[PDB]
This record gives sequence, structure tokens and C-alpha cells, in this order.
Amino acid sequence: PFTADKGKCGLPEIFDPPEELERKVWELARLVWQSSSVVFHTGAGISTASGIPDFRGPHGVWTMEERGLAPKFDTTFESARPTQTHMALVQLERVGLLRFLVSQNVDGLHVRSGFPRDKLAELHGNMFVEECAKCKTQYVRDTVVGTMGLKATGRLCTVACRGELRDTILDWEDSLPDRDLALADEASRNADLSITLGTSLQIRPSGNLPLATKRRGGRLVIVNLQPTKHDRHADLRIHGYVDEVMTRLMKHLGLEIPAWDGPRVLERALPPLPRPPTPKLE
Ligand SMILES: Nc1ncnc2c1ncn2[C@@H]1O[C@H](COP(=O)(O)OP(=O)(O)OC[C@H]2O[C@H](O)[C@H](O)[C@@H]2O)[C@@H](O)[C@H]1O
Ligand SMILES: NC(=O)c1ccc(O)cc1
Ligand SMILES: [Cl-]
Ligand SMILES: [Cl-]
Ligand SMILES: [Zn+2]
Repeated sequence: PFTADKGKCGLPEIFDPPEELERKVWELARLVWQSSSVVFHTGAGISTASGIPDFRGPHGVWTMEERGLAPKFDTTFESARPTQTHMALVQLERVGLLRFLVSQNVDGLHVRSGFPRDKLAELHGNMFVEECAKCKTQYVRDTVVGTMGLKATGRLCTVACRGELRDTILDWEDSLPDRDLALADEASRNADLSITLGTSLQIRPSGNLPLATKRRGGRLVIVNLQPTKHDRHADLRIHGYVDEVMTRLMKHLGLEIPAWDGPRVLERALPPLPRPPTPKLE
């Protein structure tokens, strides 16, 4: 926990100039249009615009600890609103342009945004989710589960069991949830486009999953303010705020970003909603 490798913290941010950013976001739109199977990979950078600090950014949790300072939260986890980026991802799944979503985030925001749980891998856990040790039944709570490291919360299973409820928050030594990793790995390998949003890709195996898309000629897009571990393997790197990238992308795809009605849990994805006809590309 103390000796745990926290990776490269507080690397300088990169800002693509406006003409370059507009061009790269048009190229991302072209890639989404051309791809059969698009998989999104999200980390802490997609929640910074809701007041949750990241880990390895200039003011990240690990970066500030390294400098003897404290990360700053501008929200509780319960009061945090899904970002433009979170709601863009909801819409992209709804209209059938997102096959699967792989997240390292424990902030509960993809679930709370109404994103379907059967198309989401929560590789590091969810602070609002507790799981029965006996029957594996998950409970998605309206408040953060008060423990971390897969400890007993003090609550019991209510399935028609009285099993011990435990948090789903991995500690450093804990292996990833087998179901979530297996589905994330399958999605990434089968994808012809992986798009990374606000992750430095430094954690194994989470950070390596986007590389799996590159096997069999798949394309990799990295959207991140800082360098990432796998920048060399990216067909496209966009250095800008993930909300600016995603609002511009949605505008190019002819999609609105849906309203957030407050915390809502969706277990299963629906058939795709209607979406705009595709442009002629070549
Ligand atoms: N608004 C933004 N727009 C674009 N990029 C952003 C923004 N905000 C931050 N970034 C970038 O977003 C990136 C986030 O990188 P990291 O902070 O390493 O977060 P992770 O999710 O990959 O951390 C993985 C695990 O490591 C931990 O131990 C936990 O277990 C995590 O689950 C940074 O490079 C920022 O430049
Ligand atoms: N619980 C935490 O310390 C924490 C910090 C930042 C995040 O983005 C998520 C969780
Ligand atoms: Cl922490
Ligand atoms: Cl909180
Ligand atoms: Zn149970």
C-alpha cells in the first residue's frame, strides 16, 4: 500500500492548438463512422470536470501526495453530476455506436448516468456497489459504501440469504473481478476501434486492454491532456479537455447529449435508437 508503485505522476499537460484539435476530432468522427465495433476506455480524467480529482494529473491524488499536498474535491461522490462526457457515452451506447465501456473509475458516475450495466466493466469497483459474498448479488446504493478493500459493510443480503455484503473497491493486492475483466478483454480484442478518455493507461491489465484492439488491424485513439503509457501505439492522440472533444464529436455525429434526470440504474442495454445516416467518407 505504502511501497505500491503509483507510476509517473504530474507529467506536463499537452494542449493541441485549436486548428489541430478541430481536425483530429473530425478524424475521430470519421473513425467512429467507419468502425463496426467501438469500445471506450475511461479513467479518472472524465470526472475532473465534476470536481473529482484524478490520480496522476497536475493536482491528482498521487501527484499531490508526492509533493506533500492534498487532493481537492469540489463535490461529494453522492452530489457529483455525470459530465458532458459521461452523458455523451450514454447516448453513443443508446444509438448503437458504442459496443462496450471499460472503466477504471470507482466514482459510480457511469452507473448513476443511466449507462447499462451489461455493457459496462467496472474493473476497479464502484464506491456505491456492495456484493453478497454468498450469492454474488450486487446492490447499487444511493450513498457510498463506507468501506474499501472488499470488507464487510455491516449489511446482510435480502435475496428471497442473509449473506455478508462487502464493498467492491479493490486494494493494491486484489485481482480484478473475473467477470468484468473477461468481458472487457473480449470487447477490446473484438473491437476495430478503441477510444481512451482521461486515463494515463499505467495500470495493468486495465491500461493494456486498448492495445488488444490493435491486434487484427484495430485502431486506437487516446484522448488525454498528459502523455499515456501507450501513446506510441495510438493511431490518433488528442490533447484537449475530454468534454470539448466529446461535445465536438457528438456535434459531428449529429447527436444531442441527453439530460441527466438524477441517479438512475439501468441493468440492461436496449436495441439501438434511430441515428443519423452516415456520411460518404472516401
Ligand atoms: N478534463 C480532462 N480532459 C482530458 N484529460 C484529462 C482531464 N482531466 C484529467 N485528464 C487526464 O486524465 C488522466 C487520468 O490519469 P490517471 O490520473 O492516472 O487516472 P487513471 O484512471 O488512468 O488511473 C488508473 C487507476 O490508478 C489509480 O491508482 C486508481 O486505481 C485508478 O483506477 C491523466 O493523465 C490526466 O492528464
Ligand atoms: N476515494 C478516493 O480517494 C478517490 C480519489 C479520486 C478518485 O477519482 C476516486 C476515488
Ligand atoms: Cl484512494
Ligand atoms: Cl463523498
Ligand atoms: Zn446473497
